Amino acid sequence: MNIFEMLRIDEGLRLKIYKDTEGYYTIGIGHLLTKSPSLNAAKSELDKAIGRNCNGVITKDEAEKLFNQDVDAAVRGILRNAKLKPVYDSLDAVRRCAAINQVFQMGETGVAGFTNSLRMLQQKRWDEAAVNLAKSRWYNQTPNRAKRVITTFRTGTWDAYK
Ligand SMILES: N#CCNc1ccccc1
Repeated sequence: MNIFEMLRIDEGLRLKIYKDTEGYYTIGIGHLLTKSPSLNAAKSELDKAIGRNCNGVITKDEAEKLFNQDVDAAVRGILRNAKLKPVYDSLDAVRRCAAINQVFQMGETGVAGFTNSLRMLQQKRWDEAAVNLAKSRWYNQTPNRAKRVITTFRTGTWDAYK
């Protein structure tokens, strides 16, 4: 297991434009296209991202290319964030994957506001952090995925990803 395999499990792979859990146009391995309700706007974003006229469909290679860009950008963002970086750097590699996963799903701003969870994680108070992480819209809206990510934070193992 690694961050790519983990997010591939949590996000799936779809080659045609679909709506994510929040109802937003998305493609590939959880690549958000736009929050606009206009499918044409999503198609425009897709074509811009891939560099050709896709008419709403991409290849597996293209999906994987976006995925690599998205994972890379998620990490680089964490490292640029004054609140997230010290916590991320305090973690072991497995828990770092859980951090990347959450930012990939939620975006960096939302996570940066998890002030109490962040403090507990930096303190390595793992059970307490796990309890705090679940007191969230995140957990309530996507509980099965959040449970996997939280178990990863709690244990520093890949047990939740079989
Ligand atoms: N809070 C929380 C868990 N997620 C996270 C995300 C980025 C850095 C450190 C932790």
